[PDB]
Amino acid sequence: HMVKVGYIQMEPKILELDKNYSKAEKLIKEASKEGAKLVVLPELFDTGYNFESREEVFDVAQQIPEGETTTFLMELARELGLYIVAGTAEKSGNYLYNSAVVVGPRGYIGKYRKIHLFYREKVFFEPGDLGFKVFDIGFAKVGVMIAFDWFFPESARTLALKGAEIIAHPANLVMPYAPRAMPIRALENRVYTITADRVGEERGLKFIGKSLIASPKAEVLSIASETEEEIGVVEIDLNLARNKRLNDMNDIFKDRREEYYFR
Amino acid sequence: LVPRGSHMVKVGYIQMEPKILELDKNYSKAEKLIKEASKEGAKLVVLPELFDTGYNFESREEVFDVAQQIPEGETTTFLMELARELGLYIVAGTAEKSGNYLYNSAVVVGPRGYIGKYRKIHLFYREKVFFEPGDLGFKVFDIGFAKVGVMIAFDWFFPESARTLALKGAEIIAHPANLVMPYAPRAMPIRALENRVYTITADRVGEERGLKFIGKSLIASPKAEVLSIASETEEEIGVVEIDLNLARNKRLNDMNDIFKDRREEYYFR
Ligand SMILES: NC(=O)CCCC(N)=O
Ligand SMILES: NC(=O)CCCC(N)=O
Repeated sequence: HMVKVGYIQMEPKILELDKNYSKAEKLIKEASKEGAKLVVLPELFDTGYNFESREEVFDVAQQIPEGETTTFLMELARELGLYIVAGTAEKSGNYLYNSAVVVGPRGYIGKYRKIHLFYREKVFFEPGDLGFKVFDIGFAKVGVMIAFDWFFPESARTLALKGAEIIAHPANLVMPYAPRAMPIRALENRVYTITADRVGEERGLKFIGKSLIASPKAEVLSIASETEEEIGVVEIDLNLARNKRLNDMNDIFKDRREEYYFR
Repeated sequence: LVPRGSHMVKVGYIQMEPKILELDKNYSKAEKLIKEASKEGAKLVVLPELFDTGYNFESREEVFDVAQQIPEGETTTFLMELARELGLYIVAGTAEKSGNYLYNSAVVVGPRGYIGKYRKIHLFYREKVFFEPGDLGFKVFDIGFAKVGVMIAFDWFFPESARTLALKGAEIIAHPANLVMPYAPRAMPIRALENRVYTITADRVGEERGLKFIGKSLIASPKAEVLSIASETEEEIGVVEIDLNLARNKRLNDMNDIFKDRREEYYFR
């Protein structure tokens, strides 16, 4: 029930997919050498984020799972024998999704499409349409949400109610709030959260770094720098997320009272 | 001579140390501090959870024999007289006697009298020994200048509590509390942020029959700003002037309205 997990905090170079593959591969191998069995890459790690036109991301975005971002992550996951959640610009026909792929030592596992688009993402991407999915990676159930999804408590809650024990959270954070909020997201759902942020400035847009892993007890287990590329790997106890007990008289999920919510 | 604009109101928490089972002494303390808040211009004040009875009961008979009915009982009427006298609105936690049942409740009173009540939906720990789980739902009360939602202590742990209040139009969430865990001061700015509302957590202080409350009453803005936070141990008030337009405007930026951006068809399914 003890597993080592980690984020990959990296600086995507916008439109330079290959360079971004090489950087992700370098850091994931570092995380692998620290024993990470699950690693999370930031939102849109392959394409970067601050596009000027839909055309410039459309011209580089890859298809899932045939495209080269997914196939690259598949080869790396098979080579290292770990699981990867990574944000990627999804090409699907004539459309773009702000997505995340999940891959493991045996290949593609599935994808999530960002349900809550943030700001100018609505210019480029279609709203996610696959719902909030939880993926079985053998030793854990991992839910996936992307960046702004954190702002809506319903995102983490839906994943957690579907059995997610870890929420993998690729992010390109620009607002200051998520590092303060994610321990609450972890605590209120009694899950672990892995927020893999990017760093850097991109056409004048500053990302905040501060990738962090939070425990079901709102403990910040690891937090990254504001500006530097780095990994963070920690050993987590999945029993602490499977057991929703707060004390001998409160089980968080058994204590929910759906009849009084949203009505 | 110039306008200031905005829809301003001064709101406040009352951080006090209830004496368990000593209801009249607790009324006097509440009056003293609420008068201080009123002299600072507060128009809405929040008292802690179970401000009249205290919290850490040894038995249900202990609290049942002093608990007051709502709104006929002594706590509501005391708060009613006080709100009329000072011309303000009070939200206050109180043990509610209802037939042979006990509820962990909050009353809302204004200058014109009793407004309504809320019954704590999520009971915490030993409260399940003494209180019935609340059954009225999460309610929003119109106090003229603002719509106020009410939730009590451990309700904060469940994001659905504040979310339900805000989706029902709450611009302020009044939050009587007797906090024992360390988390609420860190979480309440997130509750305020994610719903774009003001939150007023009115915590008690003190050690009560071994159980230590954490104080740290706090008012948080729709931008997760801690506008006022209290000490761990002392009795005190905190009054701040808030712009209700900031709660009414759900636009985080010019392409993101928090409520219009919700996509319920993907939630809880
Ligand atoms: N990539 C994004 O969704 C940015 C908004 C989220 C944030 N906390 O800045
Ligand atoms: N009075 C209570 O509900 C205590 C549990 C909530 C807390 N944060 O301590």
